[PDB]
Amino acid sequence: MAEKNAYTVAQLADEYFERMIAGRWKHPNIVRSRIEKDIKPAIGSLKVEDVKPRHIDDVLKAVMKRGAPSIANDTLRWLKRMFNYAIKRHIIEYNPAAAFDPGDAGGKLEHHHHHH
Repeated sequence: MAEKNAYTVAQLADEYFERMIAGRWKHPNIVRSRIEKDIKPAIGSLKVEDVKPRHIDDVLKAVMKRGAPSIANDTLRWLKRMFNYAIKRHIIEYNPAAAFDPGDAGGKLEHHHHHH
């Protein structure tokens, strides 16, 4: 899909779910519902190159408004992993979430090499 990496975050959601949720998710109902609800805020029909840090500042405010502060941190938590995969794919050069405090909490380890 797309020419090579010029797809939207809405399409990236399919990729992200199939890649990052195939690694370590443990809670499918949580991660899946996140995707359609808040992970695609409004700029879903927009690309990853367009989501500058200030957009994250806006969506963090939006998610607290349209939802709760709890999920705001939840979404941001997944976004980090998303940007990480985006950068290793070289869709973007930076971590738009780095304009804020992304904390840590969530990584896990290896065993040899994830086969898929």
